[PDB]
Amino acid sequence: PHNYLAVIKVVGIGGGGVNAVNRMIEQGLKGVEFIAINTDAQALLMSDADVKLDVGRDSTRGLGAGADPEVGRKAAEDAKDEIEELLRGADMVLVTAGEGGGTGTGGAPVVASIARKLGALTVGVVTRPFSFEGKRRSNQAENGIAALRESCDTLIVIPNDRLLQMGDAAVSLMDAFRSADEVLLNGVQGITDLITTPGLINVDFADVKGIMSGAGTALMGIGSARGEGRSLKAAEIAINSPLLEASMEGAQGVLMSIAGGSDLGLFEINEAASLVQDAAHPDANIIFGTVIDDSLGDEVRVTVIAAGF
Ligand SMILES: Nc1nc2c(ncn2[C@@H]2O[C@H](COP(=O)(O)OP(=O)(O)OP(=O)(O)O)[C@@H](O)[C@H]2O)c(=O)[nH]1
Repeated sequence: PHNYLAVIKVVGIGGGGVNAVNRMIEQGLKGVEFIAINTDAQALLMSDADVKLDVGRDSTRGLGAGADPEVGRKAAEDAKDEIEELLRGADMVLVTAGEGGGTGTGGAPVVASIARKLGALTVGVVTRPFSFEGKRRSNQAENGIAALRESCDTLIVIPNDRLLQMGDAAVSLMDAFRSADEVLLNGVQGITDLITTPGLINVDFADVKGIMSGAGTALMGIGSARGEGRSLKAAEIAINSPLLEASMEGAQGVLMSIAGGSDLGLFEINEAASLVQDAAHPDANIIFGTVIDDSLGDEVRVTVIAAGF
């Protein structure tokens, strides 16, 4: 095998998607070309993405979609040519969005469908809305997730409800949607940083493509720790993450990443790798990799993507 660089693109769509891509920029996600997409023209113009694109100006005059998914879709199908060339020749496209709105919910299945005809491995990373946003938002989101899982290879759904504790005690509204911005970041960063920033144990691109092709919907767990025993306290928190909905024991596909400085020893790596093979189904397919980040200092971060129940 000669050397090969995987070209990876991360497209946020809708306000929620673009706000999260903004958080990826600020925290320095790399190896990836960012792409913001919205109908709100005002919201696009402070996206810090390398590529922006408004959809169906005639349809909206640049106002949004008014919480109506079926026009959020039509705006994207009539930018299909602009999208298909923004993504020409990618090996992996990740679609981010908060689900429940109009453009994200409606547009995301279209982006993902385009990336999958282009032969790219297409992974969706989305949130379920908070319960306090009403039932119409929850119904519309559940219709977008159904639409999108049929246009993806893997769809990671994150329940915002379980961020609320697992967060702070006295959270605020602004804080809550900030938390959801970092979770989406943890979702795509958990995946891409295996390809683009491998550590001691490096997974190739085609191992990721193997477990994640046709995987259906998936969930995620995160955890972090410092000190001695850091690697398996973090891996413990990841297996028991509210975000994972205790779905670990019965998952047939699992992609795990452990992130740490170059100070990360083989022994730490091995105990965390063992604790997740133990907590997984015995017939489960597990692919696992180390990630190098000298900026976390003492902290170790574990991330678990579980698919196919
Ligand atoms: N991660 C993240 N999610 C958000 C944010 N704001 C809202 N959301 C979630 O995303 C869902 C809908 O996404 P929005 O961006 O608000 O709606 P949209 O996709 O832009 O569609 P429009 O309503 O037509 O603008 C909401 O129900 C929230 O649960 C945010 O700032 N960050």
